Amino acid sequence: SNDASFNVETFNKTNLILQGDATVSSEGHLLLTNVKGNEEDSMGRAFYSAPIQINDRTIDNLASFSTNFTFRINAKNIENSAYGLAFALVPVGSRPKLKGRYLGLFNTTNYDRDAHTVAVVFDTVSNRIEIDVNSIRPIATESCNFGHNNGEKAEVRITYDSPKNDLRVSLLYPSSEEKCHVSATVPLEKEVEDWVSVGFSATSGSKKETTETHNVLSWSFSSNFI
Amino acid sequence: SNDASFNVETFNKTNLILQGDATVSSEGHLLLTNVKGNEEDSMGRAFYSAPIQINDRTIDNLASFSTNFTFRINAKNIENSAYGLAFALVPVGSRPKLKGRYLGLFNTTNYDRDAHTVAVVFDTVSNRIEIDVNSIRPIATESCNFGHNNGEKAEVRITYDSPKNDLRVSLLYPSSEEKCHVSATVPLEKEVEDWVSVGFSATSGSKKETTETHNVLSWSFSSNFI
Ligand SMILES: *[C@@H]1O[C@H](CO)[C@@H](O[C@@H]2O[C@H](CO)[C@@H](O)[C@H](O)[C@H]2NC(C)=O)[C@H](O)[C@H]1NC(C)=O
Ligand SMILES: *[C@@H]1O[C@H](CO)[C@@H](O[C@@H]2O[C@H](CO)[C@@H](O)[C@H](O)[C@H]2NC(C)=O)[C@H](O)[C@H]1NC(C)=O
Ligand SMILES: *[C@@H]1O[C@H](CO)[C@@H](O)[C@H](O)[C@H]1NC(C)=O
Ligand SMILES: *[C@@H]1O[C@H](CO)[C@@H](O)[C@H](O)[C@H]1NC(C)=O
Ligand SMILES: *[C@@H]1O[C@H](CO)[C@@H](O)[C@H](O)[C@H]1NC(C)=O
Ligand SMILES: *[C@@H]1O[C@H](CO)[C@@H](O)[C@H](O)[C@H]1NC(C)=O
Repeated sequence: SNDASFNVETFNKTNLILQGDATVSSEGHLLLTNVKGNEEDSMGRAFYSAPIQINDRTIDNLASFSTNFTFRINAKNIENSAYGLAFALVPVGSRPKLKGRYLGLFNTTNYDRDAHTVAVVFDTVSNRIEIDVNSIRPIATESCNFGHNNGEKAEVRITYDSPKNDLRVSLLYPSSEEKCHVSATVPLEKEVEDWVSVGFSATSGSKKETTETHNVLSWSFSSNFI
Repeated sequence: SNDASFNVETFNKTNLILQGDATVSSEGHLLLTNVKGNEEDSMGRAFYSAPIQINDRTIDNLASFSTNFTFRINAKNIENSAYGLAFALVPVGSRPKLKGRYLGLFNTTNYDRDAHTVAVVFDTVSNRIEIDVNSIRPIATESCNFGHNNGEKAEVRITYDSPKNDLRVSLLYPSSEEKCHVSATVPLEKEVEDWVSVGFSATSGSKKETTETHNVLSWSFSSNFI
């Protein structure tokens, strides 16, 4: 097996795979979508350059992982923004999919086993944290008012306890002290490939008034077999 | 800044950049040079897929790192084998250089500041551990009888303490209980690029009787800014 961790105190494009409109600012923040110019239908993705082993066939053992990151979404109109930001596990070498509500991660509305993608979505359209497993129809959600915290930093903690197939998400907006959480049972070994690229993806609104930016400020990840 | 670590208990090509004759066996071992067929002038390199940040200019701070790995060199004729195996820090995206004594890492004998390559060489020709800094003329060496331990596993520990510019190497052959060590003062930030690829390189003898294999069995690495 292979364990791996990284702690991104400030982003640098050198160790990332940037796709779409994703860029790293001079301040070292990950800008997933356009922050200037045409933000309509802007889409970007970014993954750590090294693949992460999730399933080691030889030991019939699965890895557990933990990832913490902070982000900030800044919308034009806090009551009509879209679409959201997502943390995702995707196939190594994969290219962006559909924009809009597909978040650049999916290309069909219904379940598609061949997608091999799991994502934790911070949906600004519905104001919910959603766990999407190979489809945009969430297997679990919980309301989380992102709009009330427009332009504020959110601290997120995601853990995957493999023995229990337990994926847990906790979010906190220190400014308002709003907390959001959601968990779901997801057998990763069946839903994603043996190795995956971990990262983020985001899509901005299709019209002038529904645009918003999606920036990740810091990010640490750790996976290990046990 | 960015910290990174990984623990390779069994090798897999998915998270490696393989060059030359380097391959990963079904047993999960890294075979840097040809183990079957023509081993004459075989050369191979392998690096972790994600670049490692060494110098974060914005903070006027340098990373320290620690790396442990085990290897096995197996020569046909223990008195005439060449050339060796090396742990190296090279420029991101770099391709192999010259073979033979150059180890696939260098292309000139004298110092070349533009090489931006630092290596800890387990030299089978001279039977010494050598610290090469942008040149094959080692800045420090100590005898280490690899031949007397032909085909045996060596456990190596390398640490770089940035505040002191201290690079230390410790090797142990559990089977014979022979230990080798060598240290040197190397200001990494002045000798390598801000970001580097970490890994191995090896070259096999040019003649039938001087050939040998170079296998890495396990490897863990960790770099941290402090
Ligand atoms: C990402 O890392 C690179 C390499 O350290 C940084 O680029 C260097 O920045 C310094 C100071 O601005 C320049 O003098 C060098 O010429 C740059 N080197 C290269 C290869 O571009 C870059 O600034 C870092 N990114 C961020 C956002 O900090
Ligand atoms: C490196 O990892 C890959 C992916 O897990 C391993 O390849 C799989 O091996 C199993 C068992 O042999 C096969 O059933 C799959 O079809 C393979 N998948 C792929 C994508 O190749 C590979 O064996 C691992 N390498 C080592 C040395 O263990
Ligand atoms: C979705 O994307 C995958 C990979 O690009 C492709 O194989 C598949 O055919 C696509 N499906 C549709 C309906 O476009
Ligand atoms: C995330 O934070 C929690 C608590 O602060 C910690 O236990 C965990 O190890 C962290 N994970 C990473 C990848 O930093
Ligand atoms: C070594 O490689 C570099 C690659 O740019 C090249 O400029 C240099 O001339 C090479 N050395 C020799 C002696 O050719
Ligand atoms: C290497 O091993 C030593 C002692 O076993 C340990 O202190 C160190 O943290 C290890 N480093 C890595 C990268 O595994």
